Amino acid sequence: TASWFTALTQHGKEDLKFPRGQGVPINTNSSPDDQIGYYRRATRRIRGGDGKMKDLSPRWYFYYLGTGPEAGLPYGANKDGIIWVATEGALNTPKDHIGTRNPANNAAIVLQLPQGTTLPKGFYA
Amino acid sequence: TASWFTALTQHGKEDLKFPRGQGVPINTNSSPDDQIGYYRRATRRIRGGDGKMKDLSPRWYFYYLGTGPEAGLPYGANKDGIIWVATEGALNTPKDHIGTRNPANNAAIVLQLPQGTTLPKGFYA
Amino acid sequence: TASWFTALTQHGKEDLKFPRGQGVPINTNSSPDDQIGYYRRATRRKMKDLSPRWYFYYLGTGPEAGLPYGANKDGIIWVATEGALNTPKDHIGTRNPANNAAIVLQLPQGTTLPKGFYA
Amino acid sequence: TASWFTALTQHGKEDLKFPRGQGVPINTNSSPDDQIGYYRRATRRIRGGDGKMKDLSPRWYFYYLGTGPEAGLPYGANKDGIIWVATEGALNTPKDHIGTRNPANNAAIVLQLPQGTTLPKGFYA
Ligand SMILES: [Zn+2]
Ligand SMILES: [Zn+2]
Ligand SMILES: [Zn+2]
Ligand SMILES: [Zn+2]
Repeated sequence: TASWFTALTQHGKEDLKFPRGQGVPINTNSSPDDQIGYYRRATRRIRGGDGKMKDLSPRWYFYYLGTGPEAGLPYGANKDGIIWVATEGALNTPKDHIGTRNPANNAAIVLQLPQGTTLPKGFYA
Repeated sequence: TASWFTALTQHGKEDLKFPRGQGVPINTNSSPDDQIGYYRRATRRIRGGDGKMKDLSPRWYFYYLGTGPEAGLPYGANKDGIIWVATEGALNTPKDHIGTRNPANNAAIVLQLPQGTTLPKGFYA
Repeated sequence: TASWFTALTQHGKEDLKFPRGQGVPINTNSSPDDQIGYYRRATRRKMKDLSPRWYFYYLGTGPEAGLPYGANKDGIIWVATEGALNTPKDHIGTRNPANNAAIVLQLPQGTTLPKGFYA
Repeated sequence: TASWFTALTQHGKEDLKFPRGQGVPINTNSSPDDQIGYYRRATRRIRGGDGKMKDLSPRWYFYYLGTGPEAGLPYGANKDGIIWVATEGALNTPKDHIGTRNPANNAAIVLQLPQGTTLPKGFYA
């Protein structure tokens, strides 16, 4: 139960957003029907080298529709820390056949977006 | 016992098939002699969104000749859920020196095929 | 919790130093605002006096998290890229060796290094 | 305690060898003086799922002169499973300052040789 992909890191103050049709990570081993899901914000509060509590940049992880922590949400569900992406031609059906990644069995895929798609403002990898 | 590579997912009703000479996954850590093996079908059943049991898209896993669940099958042996692939120059000898992957020690390699490889409808790489 | 980057090794007698605008390690997971910090000298030891290693920390992180940019102190040198903000980089912090590997320290093509430094 | 670099895998029958001046892995964070060491053969015998013993391909790991399992050997020491490499200008002095890698702290560097250099016969990565 992990994302198939590495995270997008939020350095800026804006939540992640993509224009309609953009933001689905490249996965050559998946069908055009599969190209739909959400990014989920994950936050960390950690102790620094000075021994004080610190807020790390929020990280956003991609999950295919009907997988991951919000497997039960339908496409477009309005919820804080959840944003939706879909490529033209994707089917609005759960991607049970893809599921989530077992870190014991598989490494994360480095998240890459199609040439032309730019990371939204304040996002780095 | 695991495949060195991630699966090819069967999205359509066509079984995995390659023309003679095609379908061996790219692996820079292998000789021309080594480019031969089989794909093995794995199917799984889960409870769907309706709460009814359903068959997920079959997955096909590549094993080098003389390794994996069918290590004892000779090249070309007719068995359901087994298909054979070999690159030009590959030797019909067991690939003991490559063996199979231990998930505890190694992550799967992302299965890649040469650009232009013929795949049945509903297969992507 | 360690440096995000591998060390610059001092092979010569010259301490690490960079002209203003140079010396911040390349990190694609950082904004132009973030391109500021210090290198800290670490030295190790029949009896051994091994080449000093200099480790990069973002401003307001690591062993000298409490020092302001430009503080004059032995074994600490300061670097900043054009456009960097003089604010602590708490959001980046330091690396947990248990969770993350060090990034190989790389400098932009053309960066000036003292004699006995290589990157 | 590990090699700084990933292994070269011996698929062929020949031991590793490089022409004089070649075979030192690229390491931009080291001096011209540092460009000298040995590769050391490591072998693995494992029992397969068929209950048969399998000799996995020998792996050759690079260590800087005066580091690693043969830290005590001088440059050119004649010993089975040890082969020597040095770049023009390297100094015949122990590289104590480099030492070996702690896998807990650092990932292996992918072993790279200068563009154009081919791996010796029977070696793959
Ligand atoms: Zn930042
Ligand atoms: Zn799919
Ligand atoms: Zn081989
Ligand atoms: Zn050195």
